[PDB]
Order: sequence, then structure tokens, then C-alpha cells
Amino acid sequence: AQNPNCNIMIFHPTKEEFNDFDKYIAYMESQGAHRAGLAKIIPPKEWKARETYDNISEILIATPLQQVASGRAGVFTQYHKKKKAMTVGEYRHLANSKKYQTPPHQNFEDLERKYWKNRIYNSPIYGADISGSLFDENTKQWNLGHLGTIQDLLEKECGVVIEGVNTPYLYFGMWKTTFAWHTEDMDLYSINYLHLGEPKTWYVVPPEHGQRLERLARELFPGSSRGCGAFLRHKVALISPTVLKENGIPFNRITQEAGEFMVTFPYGYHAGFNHGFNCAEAINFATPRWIDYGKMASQCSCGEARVTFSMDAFVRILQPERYDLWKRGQD
Ligand SMILES: O=C(O)CNC(=O)C(=O)O
Ligand SMILES: [Mg+2]
Ligand code: NI
Ligand SMILES: [Zn+2]
Repeated sequence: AQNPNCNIMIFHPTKEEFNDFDKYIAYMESQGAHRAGLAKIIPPKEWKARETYDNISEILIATPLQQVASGRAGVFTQYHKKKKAMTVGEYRHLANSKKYQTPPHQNFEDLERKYWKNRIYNSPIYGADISGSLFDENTKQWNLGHLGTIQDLLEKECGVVIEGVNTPYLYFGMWKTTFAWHTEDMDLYSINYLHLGEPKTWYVVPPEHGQRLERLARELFPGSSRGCGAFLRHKVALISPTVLKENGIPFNRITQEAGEFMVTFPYGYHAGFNHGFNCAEAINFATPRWIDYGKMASQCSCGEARVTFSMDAFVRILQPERYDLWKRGQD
């Protein structure tokens, strides 16, 4: 069995190996990369996502989200308070202000310590989940706006044609902006490219151990657990590495820098934070190996998780018994 300790693997494809996306994912899996839940892909030196980032300031963040925390430093939830619209140039200036900027630090480890110690005492503003792309149309390799669609994969594997579309999302971050512990909708893969700016730190639980994380979360968030049998689908709970270590939960950590891709694998729980002003692009995708995860994915039916149009068909075809209850949650 490849990668039996479920370590995060880093890949350096050549420009020739960067042509065929599906084939490279399958290669990474042949080496055990999925066992970690997360992999890093450093593009060949010849590749670029676009020519420059000099002209992005007029993109609109229609609903910036202020991430307000409740709890204790290592075990907290966050809610998102909607703020007034602002441009990317206005958001960059805000991120760089004295109130929000990254503090002085020695190295990534010192910054990580400061994040865990102090996150809860601040409410950073995240420009998350903005439909769009920063890949140039002429970039042919690993262009997240030109991937094979999940609907087409379901049709190729299962023979059923379904409605829905699959497009990328932009994330504009600042110091302390946070992504809570989650797997993807329908336990899909995700791919994330850090276009510019400061790093993003990730934490991940191997898929084979995801239920250990769920059991800890039910213990640590006991009211949430009673409200919903899949409350981590709400994407609001944070648990620190120190707390995970104290409770024996297997995980790994890695920092992504500008110009690097991350792939999350089906049922790989992940969480993390931004080091300073940055912009990432991400999209979900599927492979043949996903189908079995999609059929077994948990679902939130309490009404909180509220998701895209295109998840309807995935539930309806892969999980027909759950469909009725899940759709009640959506309505
Ligand atoms: O970058 C973020 O805020 C969150 N991203 C992801 O969870 C992902 O790419 O799967
Ligand atoms: Mg612009
Ligand atoms: Ni994710
Ligand atoms: Zn729920």
C-alpha cells in the first residue's frame, strides 16, 4: 500500500506531465497521495496562470463576510456577518491597515502560534465564494475554468444525463481569515490555486480517519451535534492542532504559497487560515473513484447548510432514499 502513514505529498510535474489533468490526478493516487486527504502540486517553471495581476482592483466583493468567533482559543465556532460591498482595491487597503494587517513574526511557525493564540479576539473580513476566474483564456494547462464537469463525469460513469453546471470561485483573504473543518459537498474533490499574495496554512485529516474527527466534534460541540447529524456541513467549527493532538486525532499540516495548487481528496476533512492579503481560486471536481464516496456522503437536512442548485441532481441520482428529506432541508 502506497503512503501508509498518510503524509501530505508534494508533486513537481514536468510541462509534458501538466497536459493531461485527469491522468496526473490518477498518477498522484497511484503513489498514495489521496491517503493524506490533501496534496500540493508545484507547476512547471514554464507555466503561468496569467500574465500579470496588475488589473484586478476593480473586481467587486458584493458581500464581504466578517468572521466573528465564539468559544475558546482552540475550540470555537465562527459566524459570518455580512458587510457592505467593496472592490478588491478597497479590500486590499483594508487588509493592509493597522487594524487587520499581519503582525511581525519570525517564520511560518511563529505566525501559526500567534493565529491559534489570538484568532478568537479579532474578526477578520473574508471575500469568499465569488463566482469567477483569474485564469487567462489562453492558459491551456490546469485552467480551473476549463475542467471537465462533474455532471459530465456522472454521465460518463453512470449513463444518466443531469442538469447543472460547475464553475470556479474566487477567495480574497486577509490575516486570520479562516476556513472551518469540512469536507466538500457530496465528498467531492477540490482544487485550489493561490494566485497571489500571502500564504494559506492547511490542516487535513486522512479520509480513512474522518469519522474520528466527527466523533471528537460531536463531543466538543454538543448542542450543534444534537441539532444536526452532519453539522460540520455548516462549515462553522474550528479545532486547533493542539486539541487534535490531545485527543489523538491523526492529521497533517502544510503551508501553500502563491503559485501553488492544492488538491483535496474525497472525504478529506480540512481547515486553515490566511497569513495576509491573498487571492485564491477553487472548484470542485470528480473522478471515477469519487462515485462511491458520493453515494455514501452525509448530508445536512436541518436547513443550515443550504447549497448550490447542482447538488440536487447528485443527491437525487446517487442517494435517492435521502432525497426527499434533504430537499425539505433545502426548502
Ligand atoms: O481557501 C479557502 O478559504 C477554502 N478552500 C477550500 O476549502 C478548498 O479549496 O477546498
Ligand atoms: Mg479589475
Ligand atoms: Ni474545501
Ligand atoms: Zn444541518
